[PDB]
Amino acid sequence: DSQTLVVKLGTSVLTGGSRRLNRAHIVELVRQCAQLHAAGHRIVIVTSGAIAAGREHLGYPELPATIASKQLLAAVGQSRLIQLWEQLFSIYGIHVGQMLLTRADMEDRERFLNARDTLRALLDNNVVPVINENDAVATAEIKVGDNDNLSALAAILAGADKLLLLTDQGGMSTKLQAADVACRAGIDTIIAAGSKPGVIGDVMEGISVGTLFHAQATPLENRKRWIFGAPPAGEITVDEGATAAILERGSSLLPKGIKSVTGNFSRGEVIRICNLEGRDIAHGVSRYNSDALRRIAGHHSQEIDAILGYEYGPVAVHRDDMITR
Amino acid sequence: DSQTLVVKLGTSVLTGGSRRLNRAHIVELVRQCAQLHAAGHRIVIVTSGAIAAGREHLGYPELPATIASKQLLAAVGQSRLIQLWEQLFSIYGIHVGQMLLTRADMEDRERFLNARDTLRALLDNNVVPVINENDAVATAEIKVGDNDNLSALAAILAGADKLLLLTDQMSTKLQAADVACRAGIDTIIAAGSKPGVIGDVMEGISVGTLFHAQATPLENRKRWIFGAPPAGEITVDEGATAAILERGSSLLPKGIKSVTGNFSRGEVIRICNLEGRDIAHGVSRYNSDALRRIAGHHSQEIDAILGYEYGPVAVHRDDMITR
Ligand SMILES: N[C@@H](CCC(=O)OP(=O)(O)O)C(=O)O
Ligand SMILES: N[C@@H](CCC(=O)OP(=O)(O)O)C(=O)O
Ligand SMILES: O=C1CC[C@@H](C(=O)O)N1
Ligand SMILES: O=C1CC[C@@H](C(=O)O)N1
Ligand SMILES: [Mg+2]
Repeated sequence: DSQTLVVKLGTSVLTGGSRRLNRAHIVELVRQCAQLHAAGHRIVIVTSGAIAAGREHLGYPELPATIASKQLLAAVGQSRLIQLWEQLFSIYGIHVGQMLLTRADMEDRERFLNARDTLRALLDNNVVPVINENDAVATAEIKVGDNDNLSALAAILAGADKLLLLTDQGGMSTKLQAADVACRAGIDTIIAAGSKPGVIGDVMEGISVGTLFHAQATPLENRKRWIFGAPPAGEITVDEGATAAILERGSSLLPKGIKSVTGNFSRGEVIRICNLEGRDIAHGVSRYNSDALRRIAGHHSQEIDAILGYEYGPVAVHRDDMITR
Repeated sequence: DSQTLVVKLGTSVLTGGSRRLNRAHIVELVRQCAQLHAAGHRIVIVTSGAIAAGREHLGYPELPATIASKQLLAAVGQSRLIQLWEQLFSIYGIHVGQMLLTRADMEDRERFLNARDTLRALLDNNVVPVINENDAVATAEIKVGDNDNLSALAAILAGADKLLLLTDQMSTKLQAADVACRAGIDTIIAAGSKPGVIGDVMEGISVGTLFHAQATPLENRKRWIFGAPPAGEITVDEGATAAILERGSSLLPKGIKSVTGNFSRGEVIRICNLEGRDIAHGVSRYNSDALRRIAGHHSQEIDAILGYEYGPVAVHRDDMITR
């Protein structure tokens, strides 16, 4: 009976479409979560609003149009944001815990497992995790970049049964991607209006509300779900045949099919695979250092030993360490 | 004339040696900072106490002695902690900004500079950065591992003139003073319970122990290397150890004896002597497999061995910090 639900609240949900966090709207969504919590369910919050909270608290100041500006606002806003969640949940006797992360914290199976553990330890002790991107401390390069996608990753981390993406009803687009990442990991996804009375309870019960996305009948293997989180450390461009081999046959990537290789990356790191078109067709763990791949690109499997002076098997990226599409 | 001070407050300072954060002791220290802030000075806080705040807030629950327990405590505790710093600084009309980080945020020049700019943007706008390790989201492998060392890095990031390590009155404190002192930052170790200690340190009044900034500091372009977590290691000749330590020379592949791990060109690595001691960290010019392949060989052979070449040196003196 007990279930794990991730609720994602983006900025216009939190502000009610104004330039200020709306505590009336938020406390009403907290009340709904509390009700499910009191009933034995596990609740995870993914929250936006750090920058809006900061802008408000500093009195809307003139700032250089720079990333430093946004990060300074998030440093201030995130302080205020977590307070707001803490105070509001405390009305209902519920404790919260702050987690701030980026793709960097999922560049490994190990760092992914670490984040998973923290989050499950929170839920196991009846604390609600309040998750957001670590905006104050991050380069654009390591960020998830939108909270829709982040909440899917959080759903995976939490071993969630459902993901609820609240809307204030491009914005639709990240939501569809999130629904896709989540469903493939075996998690039901619902897009629904934050302003709909009893929305969160309805979703939890199974009452048709918002837009339903069924979890994949047979989900992507648990052991490789962490690859969804990793930021690709470089990109590999690949054959017409290799492309087909990966998308149709679900096969591994042979260096025979590699056309080019961009970036510096090591064996063990996750990289992006592109077709000649330029489209991202897969992410997967590299078996070879990047200087070694440029070297064995185009050559058959039996040749690797002799080109490099060593081998780490015949495959550039193994299907078991790969996520297509 | 206006200055930049980093104040580090560990757990026993914030609790006054009990298991609860002491709001009385803390507001007094905040008052001292605020007085310096109002006079034009730039104040940065490096705070411990997330775990202690967490246990108290949860009512001292019985938790498994695991790292996930510590991480849950930090997740709850950091939240309480940032709230306490904000509430108290606001007494004085001062805003705070939360920054949580690990060595990962300093594994790179770019990520290092990104944090630098954020911390300095906070200060230019009179906001006090409240800095801590990201204990809720981090593996052991990527943490600084102690807030003494963390504050030395924070001082570097901030372009601090002084670092003040507050005590409940040691080795991690001496380590942090070394890092700061080398980066040209005066480090003071002194008792947090000393009346006017923060204000006194700013005025240069003798309180506790002062460690002087290095007469000629480590070059600024390479200070970020104190921050990085080594991505792998190299073990090195008796000859190469001596060239590095005694004559500050670059590292040539000839003296490389072994290579540990998987890493790329551009990543910081650790250099070990044969006895196993850490003697320098420096940016690798070659990937780890390439290094295994050219270890013990002359620079002339690199191109012929690898099929390419990035200069005669495995780790340049310019991208290296010894010790
Ligand atoms: N951290 C994100 C913003 C958060 C976010 O995207 O929230 P949403 O777009 O789901 O309202 C960024 O890249 O600035
Ligand atoms: N929070 C950090 C460091 C805390 C710390 O050691 O500071 P201390 O209380 O020793 O001055 C951690 O990773 O344990
Ligand atoms: O749109 C926004 C407001 C705050 C920031 C965040 O991710 O918290 N993004
Ligand atoms: O000793 C402690 C208290 C909490 C944690 C921290 O430094 O935040 N370490
Ligand atoms: Mg201390």
